[PDB]
Amino acid sequence: ASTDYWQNWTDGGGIVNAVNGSGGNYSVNWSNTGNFVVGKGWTTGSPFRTINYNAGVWAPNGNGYLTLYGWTRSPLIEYYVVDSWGTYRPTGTYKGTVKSDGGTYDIYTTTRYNAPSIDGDRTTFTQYWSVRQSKRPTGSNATITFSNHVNAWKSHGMNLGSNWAYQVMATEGYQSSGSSNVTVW
Repeated sequence: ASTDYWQNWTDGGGIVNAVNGSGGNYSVNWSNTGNFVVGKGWTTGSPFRTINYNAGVWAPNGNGYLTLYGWTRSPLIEYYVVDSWGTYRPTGTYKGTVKSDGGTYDIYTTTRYNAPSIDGDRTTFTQYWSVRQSKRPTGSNATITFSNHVNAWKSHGMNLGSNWAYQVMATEGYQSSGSSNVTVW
């Protein structure tokens, strides 16, 4: 599928050189950062979307995530399907596991409180996570069948909102440097 959304946000720390390339492709080179999130995808997310990607380069030096990323409202939820990472594998309140797309993922929730979100500088919300149990191979075509995550989350009582914001295949980092190159469809 064609992508129609470009995500490029930083808290102002370090230097993030995020380039919105042709088609579904983008690249990121970053250094000495705070927190930042970059990615390509869709303006309106869906719990039925299959996200395809090929990360030709996935070279975090320190803490970075290669992850599906998006939000809902009603209620406000930030969510992740983390396929790979750098030195830090994200975890939180442990819920259970789900199998999808040849991997096994642990399911977590975490709470942000007086934190920045799509709703403002100081807001409260839950984050929903699927985090692969081992770093996914990169450089070949990969699929995230998002519905399998949505359904597993629902079984553990984690309900997404009915108002869908953007939905992207993202590079996130925190206090790190690195590079990535990812094509999304």
